[PDB]
Amino acid sequence: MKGDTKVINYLNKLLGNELVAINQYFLHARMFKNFGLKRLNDVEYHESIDEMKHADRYIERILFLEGLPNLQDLGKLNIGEDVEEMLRSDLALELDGAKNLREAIGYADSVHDYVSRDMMIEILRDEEGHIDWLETELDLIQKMGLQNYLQAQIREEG
Amino acid sequence: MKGDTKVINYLNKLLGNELVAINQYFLHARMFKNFGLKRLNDVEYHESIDEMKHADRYIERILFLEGLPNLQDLGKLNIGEDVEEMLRSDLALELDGAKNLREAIGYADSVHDYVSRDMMIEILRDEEGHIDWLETELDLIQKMGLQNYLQAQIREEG
Amino acid sequence: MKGDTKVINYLNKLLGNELVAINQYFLHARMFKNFGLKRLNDVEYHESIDEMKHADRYIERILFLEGLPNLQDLGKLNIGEDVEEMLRSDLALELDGAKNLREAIGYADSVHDYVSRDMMIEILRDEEGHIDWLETELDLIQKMGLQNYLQAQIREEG
Amino acid sequence: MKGDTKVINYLNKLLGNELVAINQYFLHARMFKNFGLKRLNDVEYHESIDEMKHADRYIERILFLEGLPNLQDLGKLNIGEDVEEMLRSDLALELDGAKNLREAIGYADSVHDYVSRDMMIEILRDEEGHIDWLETELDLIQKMGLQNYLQAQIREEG
Amino acid sequence: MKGDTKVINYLNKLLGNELVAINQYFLHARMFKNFGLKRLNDVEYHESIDEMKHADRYIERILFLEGLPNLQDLGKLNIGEDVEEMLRSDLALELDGAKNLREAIGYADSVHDYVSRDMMIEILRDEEGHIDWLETELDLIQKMGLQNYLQAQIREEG
Amino acid sequence: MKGDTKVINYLNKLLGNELVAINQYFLHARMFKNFGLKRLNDVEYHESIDEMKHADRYIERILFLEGLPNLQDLGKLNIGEDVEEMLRSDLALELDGAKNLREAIGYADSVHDYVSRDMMIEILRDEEGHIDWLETELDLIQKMGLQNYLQAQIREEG
Amino acid sequence: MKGDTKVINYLNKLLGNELVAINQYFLHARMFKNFGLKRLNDVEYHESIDEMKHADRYIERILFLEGLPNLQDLGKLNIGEDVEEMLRSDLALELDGAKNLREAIGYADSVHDYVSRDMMIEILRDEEGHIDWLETELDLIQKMGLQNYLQAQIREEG
Ligand code: HEM
Ligand code: HEM
Ligand code: HEM
Ligand SMILES: [Fe+3]
Ligand SMILES: [Fe+3]
Ligand SMILES: [Fe+3]
Ligand SMILES: [Fe+3]
Ligand SMILES: [Fe+3]
Ligand SMILES: [Fe+3]
Ligand SMILES: [Fe+3]
Repeated sequence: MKGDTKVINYLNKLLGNELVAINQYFLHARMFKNFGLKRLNDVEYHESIDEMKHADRYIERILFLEGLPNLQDLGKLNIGEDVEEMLRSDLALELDGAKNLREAIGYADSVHDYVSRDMMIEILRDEEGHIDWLETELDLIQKMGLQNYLQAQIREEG
Repeated sequence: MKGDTKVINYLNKLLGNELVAINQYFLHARMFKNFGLKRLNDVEYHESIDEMKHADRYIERILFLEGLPNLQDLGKLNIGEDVEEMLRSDLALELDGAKNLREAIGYADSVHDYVSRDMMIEILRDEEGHIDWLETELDLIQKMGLQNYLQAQIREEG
Repeated sequence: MKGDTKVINYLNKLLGNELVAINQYFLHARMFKNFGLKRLNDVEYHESIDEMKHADRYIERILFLEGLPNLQDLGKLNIGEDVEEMLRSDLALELDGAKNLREAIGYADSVHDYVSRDMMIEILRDEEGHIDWLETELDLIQKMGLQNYLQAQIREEG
Repeated sequence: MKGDTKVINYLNKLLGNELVAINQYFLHARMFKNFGLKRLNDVEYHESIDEMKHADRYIERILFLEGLPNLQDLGKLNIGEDVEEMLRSDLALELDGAKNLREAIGYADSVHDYVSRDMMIEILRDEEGHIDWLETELDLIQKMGLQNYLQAQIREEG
Repeated sequence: MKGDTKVINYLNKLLGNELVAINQYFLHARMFKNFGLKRLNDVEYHESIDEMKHADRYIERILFLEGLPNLQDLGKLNIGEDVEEMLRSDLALELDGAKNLREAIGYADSVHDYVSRDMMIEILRDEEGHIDWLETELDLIQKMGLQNYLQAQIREEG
Repeated sequence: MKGDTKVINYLNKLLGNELVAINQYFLHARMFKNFGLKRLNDVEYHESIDEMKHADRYIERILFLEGLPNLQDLGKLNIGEDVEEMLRSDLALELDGAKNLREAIGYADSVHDYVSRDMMIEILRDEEGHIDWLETELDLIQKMGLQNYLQAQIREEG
Repeated sequence: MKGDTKVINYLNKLLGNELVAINQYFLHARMFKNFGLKRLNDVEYHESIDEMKHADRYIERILFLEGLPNLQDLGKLNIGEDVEEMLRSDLALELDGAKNLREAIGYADSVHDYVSRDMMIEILRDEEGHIDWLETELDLIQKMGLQNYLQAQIREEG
């Protein structure tokens, strides 16, 4: 079914965001794993998978609407060296992505692509989940201090 | 994540509605139970639980959006003395709540708080369910008469 | 069965206490949950449920004794902003409620409402349990320090 | 263990009440059964059993306290001919028994027979249950009318 | 079905016997239990239940035949203070009851109430069982002596 | 929670009783075991455990009420040399303990420590159980004679 | 079998030690429990049980050897107010008991009471276990600091 061109550009832009997040989250995960912060590796890994699911959804939708998924261009990764910096970087990324999502959802509505919208609202809900988790972790770091925070990531959560 | 202030006020207003419904429905439930109308106790009870789930959702959302859930102010309960009056009171309440929900949903959309909107649409769908049930019961009372209606509430539905 | 009027007023006053505790405990629970203090969310939540059970018992008893349960008036919630302040607030509330209970129990005895008394003694025993738990948590905070206390609430207890 | 004499007289008086209720409830049960009111036979039967449990408890307690259980004297049965009259008769009996119980409980307390008291408070709680049930049935008869009430007792409750 | 009047009087007289036996056997049972004669408590208890079954059968039959079951008049209990005396008292009672049964059975036959007769013959067979048991126990007491007999009742029979 | 001082003294006095009973009952148990009176070892042992449960309850309660459990002072053990003397000694002890309990319960009531009272009433009920058992055994010894009584304690009760 | 008198005195002295440890360990356990140090309550409790097993063994042995177990005299409890002080007190007690055990074992050997010796060597092995555990805990307190040590006792070990 031929989709609205501008919806497809939004879908490709959002796909672009997911591609960045996939990599940044996966690297972060294995950095944590190397640091021995087993718990942060598990969560960040499961979030990389999450962004993969999102990418897949965009790709299928773009194809359905007869556009060309763009997996060629990769935006800026911001990696960082310590736990806080890395978490904070994931949060900034997630916030920029939520912004683009809000914009795309409004536009899809106005051209009546309600199923693209519906898909995007689900993804946004997932993003808001990641945002919640990140914000909480970052406050925990301040409230309990870095040393206690680190000790608390050593073992995986059952 | 800092939410839109006016969305938070709506969420607190809706939360306010749920708080009223929770109490009015619970009292009604146990009044029915005391009357020996076992079936009406079961349904109204399960609806009190339902409104609790709604309150919980608002509270979590307000907190997520960094507002202050207001559980302090309690609107007017209207209790009533006989079955019809009590059912009718629940229906009026549910109708005022649906009105506030319609208004909040429109507003959340226009400030792009799509996940608050999504949550609110689910809740509205639940409210419309309660409305359906209440309307039906009230017509049954007219069509079959109060005495038969009452006899029909004595045993619980399997 | 027509109960003693003053017993009913006591039951409504106690019900009043439970209504306050239900809300204060539920809000606290979800505040903790938002803070990421998973363990405190679980305990405070299970205490909100507890106070609900108490409210239900009063409501049923008032109805049985042919009084009018009052779910309309809601006393002062005191919420607070940090863990200690919130725990301490729950403790003060629980202490005022235990005071009213002691008074109601003595009175029910003197008008021979022994089953209302029996119910109230069970509830008091539950309250004393909450008091024990709160006092212990607050001392733990002093003995081990806030930072260690917080780290210790991150994971739920199996 | 030698008990207080007056406690034993109370226990025998209460036992006396149970003996009456046992018979009146059993006869009523089988009258209902004969009437084809299967549901009322089940409940009244289960209440006759209940009063038997009470009698047994008094008998064991009297023996323990070294008194002589009196199963020889039987108070006035009031049987009645139709459903309402019979239910109403059970209610009056249950009310006189609750009165004697309230009095015995106060006295046991003042001579420090706390375990006799504890037993009596449990029994009173059971009586208050029977009272609740009876009152409810009698109101149902008025609210839904005798004909509908009767139809509603034909089948047993699962 | 309207029964023969005199059959109904017999059924009420027999019912009267059962009512006496029910109480005398139950008291004896719990006296034994208090004495620590666990085995005699079990047997006498199971015989009280037995007489209850008999009473129930009479009550249902009287109602069926459209008479008025009489649970108001209670014949003489003879309780006794020691094991032998109490067993012997149960035996005398059981013997008087068998006498009335023999008489009632003959009469029911002559007015053709064969199903009342059939019921009564079953009950008589049960009574003869109790008689057998009682006689045996009483001879055991003589043959082995009271002290050995008592020791032999301490534990329940598997 | 700061308790009433005099309640705490009562709780320590009662705890004192349990401490005595624990030891006297345990020694008696193993004396019986040595005598080969397997059945008396089982019962007395299970009663020593029982008094331990009581001690534990007092200790926890005293601590809760912020007093100092006193396990230092041990009252007079009275051991005795033969079965009767030892049983009789347990009975006297149990009787003195019931006396102190009756007194403590009355006092707890008058200062409104209803949960301490509730706990104490449960314990009293247990004590009254031990008293019943002891009295029965001692009468069995008289009724069946010492030799038969002893033979009857050789095997354990299933 | 008549034992050596001096062995019996040793057994009574060792029994004396166990009696002290039983109480001191049980109180400590419930103090920890009250402090909310769930893990220390579990271990100290399981050590109180352990000392009970030891007492039982001495009591049975003394009886077997035809001496009089002495449960009347209770040595000095040293309770203490904070965790370290209490642990340290248990360690000193355990050390004095090991000393008496070493002495008793040597003596039992020289009078050829090899089975008393064998029993005592097993108990000593258990004591050495408690000593190991206590020493380790006390060093952990120094190495990780009191605050971290406390946090680490909050949850029970699976
Ligand atoms: C104020 C009067 C209220 C009464 C009398 C009441 C009563 C009850 C009762 C009896 C239960 C069942 C206990 C159980 O789950 O085992 C329950 C469950 C629950 N309540 Fe309330 N409640 C009240 C208010 C509230 C409020 C203000 C909230 C806040 C959101 C709330 C949230 C919940 C939740 C989430 C459940 C569990 C539902 C489930 O998973 O089945 N309740 N309530
Ligand atoms: C006097 C008229 C009575 C009638 C017609 C009657 C009838 C019955 C019947 C039909 C049963 C069921 C049989 C079964 O358990 O399988 C029963 C049970 C029982 N009865 Fe009676 N009864 C009478 C009086 C009494 C009295 C005076 C006592 C003395 C306490 C008593 C004590 C009991 C007890 C303890 C049970 C067993 C309850 C259970 O565990 O389910 N009954 N009765
Ligand atoms: C002082 C002489 C005592 C002796 C000889 C003794 C003996 C025993 C024995 C042999 C057991 C069974 C072990 C097991 O549970 O597997 C036991 C259990 C127990 N003891 Fe003691 N004990 C004594 C004092 C105490 C004291 C002072 C307390 C303090 C409250 C206490 C509290 C307990 C408790 C709570 C149990 C577990 C009961 C159960 O759950 O079955 N004991 N005791
Ligand atoms: Fe994504
Ligand atoms: Fe709702
Ligand atoms: Fe409460
Ligand atoms: Fe009763
Ligand atoms: Fe019979
Ligand atoms: Fe005790
Ligand atoms: Fe030891």
